[PDB]
Amino acid sequence: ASMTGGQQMGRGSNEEFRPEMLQGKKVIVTGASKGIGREMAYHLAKMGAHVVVTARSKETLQKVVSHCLELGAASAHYIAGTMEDMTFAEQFVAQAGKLMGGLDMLILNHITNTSLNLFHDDIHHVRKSMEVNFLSYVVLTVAALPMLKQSNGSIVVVSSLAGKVAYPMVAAYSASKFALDGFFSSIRKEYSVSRVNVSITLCVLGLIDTETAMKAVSGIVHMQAAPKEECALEIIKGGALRQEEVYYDSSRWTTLLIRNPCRKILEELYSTSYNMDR
Amino acid sequence: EFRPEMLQGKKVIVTGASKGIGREMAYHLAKMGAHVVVTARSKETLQKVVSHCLELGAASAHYIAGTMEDMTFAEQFVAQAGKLMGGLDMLILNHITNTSLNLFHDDIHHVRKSMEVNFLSYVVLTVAALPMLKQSNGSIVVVSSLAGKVAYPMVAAYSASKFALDGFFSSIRKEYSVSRVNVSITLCVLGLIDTETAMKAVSGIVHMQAAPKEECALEIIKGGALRQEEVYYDSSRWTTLLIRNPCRKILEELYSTSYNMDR
Ligand SMILES: NC(=O)c1ccc[n+]([C@@H]2O[C@H](COP(=O)([O-])OP(=O)(O)OC[C@H]3O[C@@H](n4cnc5c(N)ncnc54)[C@H](OP(=O)(O)O)[C@@H]3O)[C@@H](O)[C@H]2O)c1
Ligand SMILES: NC(=O)c1ccc[n+]([C@@H]2O[C@H](COP(=O)([O-])OP(=O)(O)OC[C@H]3O[C@@H](n4cnc5c(N)ncnc54)[C@H](OP(=O)(O)O)[C@@H]3O)[C@@H](O)[C@H]2O)c1
Ligand SMILES: O=C(C[C@]1(c2ccccc2)[C@H]2C[C@H]3C[C@@H]1C[C@@H](C2)[C@@H]3O)N1CC(O)C1
Ligand SMILES: O=C(C[C@]1(c2ccccc2)[C@H]2C[C@H]3C[C@@H]1C[C@@H](C2)[C@@H]3O)N1CC(O)C1
Repeated sequence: ASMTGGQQMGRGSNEEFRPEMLQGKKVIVTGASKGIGREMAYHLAKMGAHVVVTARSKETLQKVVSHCLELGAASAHYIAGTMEDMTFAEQFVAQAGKLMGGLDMLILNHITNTSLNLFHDDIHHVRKSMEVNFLSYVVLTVAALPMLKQSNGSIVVVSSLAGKVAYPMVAAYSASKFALDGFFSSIRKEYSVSRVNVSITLCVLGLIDTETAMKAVSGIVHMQAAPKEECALEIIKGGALRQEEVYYDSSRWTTLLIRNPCRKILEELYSTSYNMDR
Repeated sequence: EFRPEMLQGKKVIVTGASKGIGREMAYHLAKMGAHVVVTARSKETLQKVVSHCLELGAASAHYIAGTMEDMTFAEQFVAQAGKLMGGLDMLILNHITNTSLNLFHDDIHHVRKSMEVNFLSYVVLTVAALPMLKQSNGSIVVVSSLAGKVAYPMVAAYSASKFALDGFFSSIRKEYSVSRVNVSITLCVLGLIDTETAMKAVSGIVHMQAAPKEECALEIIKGGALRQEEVYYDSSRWTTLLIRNPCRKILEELYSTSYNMDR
């Protein structure tokens, strides 16, 4: 280790992913006790990364940590708690960073439990979706930024197609995913002009075969689900490659139409217009 | 094709109507002969708006003062405003929390307040107004921004709240369509407008062509009266050319087929 030195990221490292890119990297994965979160932890362990996983369930998190170590994780730990608690969110990052001796990648993936329903008067679900799905991500980012700045790290935000286009029956959920795009895309512009070398990856996912999603859509929505294992790897790759956005869905139509080149053109036109050095 | 007669005798709520775009909407509405209920925190500024409204031609004009930080006030305001007019035809959601241009560092208080005032209060107001809007086959008009469609630095919290409006209101618009709820939803995407607040906030950060507030206010009302899904208003021809997202509309249409709505 003391007699070793160099870099994994040279020519082509912005285009071609290699699992060696995550070897020895210090990664946090939230909502990692099941679904996409757990699959990402598993891929990270296999690549030789140090991982800290979180979710509310201590028992489920223990099993993820055990399997991570079996897979070849440089180190694997968990810290259990609710992302409804902003104090837990803030303290969780401080512990996790101490546990690894820094932080290279922050993977923000948890959501509050959501079922498909027409919106009528559930303001409690609207507020909780905004607190858990959005506000806790901002709190985690603030807590992690000093460590990510020291490592020229990465923030990976797990979003949805419902965070880019309108879908009925997910109004609160969709509001919170759209809010993530607005917030993280704005700070990405700020980091660029402020020369903060921390990348931000927004992951736009279609239906994924997680137990929660398959149960929730049953008899309501009839869509093709994509495999969770492949989903989880594509999220990691986008993060490691420092891509601004990752798109992952079963439909070839989606991948063909989801990009918004006019938004990118407008942002470039507006990019000069302001005097931000004030 | 819009005609000012479309608003004659209509029962309209305008929030954040003590100044800027909101006050100019109250004026175009009063001119057209509508019944209006204006709101903001400042009692003294609201009184002046109510007086000038009556002079311009309003069927009736009232104000109810209070903060949209208070969800109880938001909910009760709509019921009181509805009682004053004996119903509701149009709900114009326009207020924002005071915001200045700044890089984001650790102001979680501003992030939460922007989400509460700019977004959550609009959802609370919509829930309170929906029974009356259903009776009249009314309209909801949501005032958003270009910063609610594309990324801008120095407005992270504000932008998050405007994006949230698009996500929420575009989703319920799909639900109303399939549920046969005849209440239209208009999302207004505005560029820089020559309001005193914006001209002060941008000073020395931007020298753009400030679109006139009077014309802005009318275009918002027209979009609402015409039941348009989205209204775009900016000084730049390039903005109007690039702001639309036809691919999002195509994707939404393709995904609609996956739903079992007979449940
Ligand atoms: N599955 C899909 O079809 C799909 C599609 C698009 C986007 N996504 C996005 O992908 C992400 C993962 O979704 P998923 O389907 O993998 O979900 P999942 O299997 O239901 O997992 C949710 C995770 O978050 C945790 N969680 C729940 N409530 C929490 C709370 N209050 N505080 C902290 N953690 C909490 C859960 O464990 P605990 O209950 O023990 O805390 C679990 O670890 C979400 O951001 C979702 O929007 C998924
Ligand atoms: N001006 C622009 O360039 C521009 C561009 C794009 C979008 N927009 C959107 O257009 C709308 C109007 O903007 P504007 O420039 O006309 O703003 P403005 O002149 O500053 O007016 C804001 C209004 O909201 C009220 N308000 C503020 N805080 C409130 C609170 N806590 N509770 C209740 N009401 C509150 C204010 O009155 P009190 O202070 O007396 O409460 C005032 O009537 C906003 O939704 C804004 O995002 C404006
Ligand atoms: O975001 C998701 C997945 C979910 C969904 C499922 C159908 C329709 C909208 C949302 C699943 C069901 C609810 C809402 C949301 C998040 C999870 C899983 C939650 O349990 N999609 C699929 C679409 O392509 C974007
Ligand atoms: O949303 C607005 C107007 C505002 C703004 C001003 C420059 C840049 C971003 C935001 C004005 C200054 C702040 C933030 C926000 C809302 C008001 C007026 C607030 O006082 N724009 C103009 C741009 O095209 C989209």
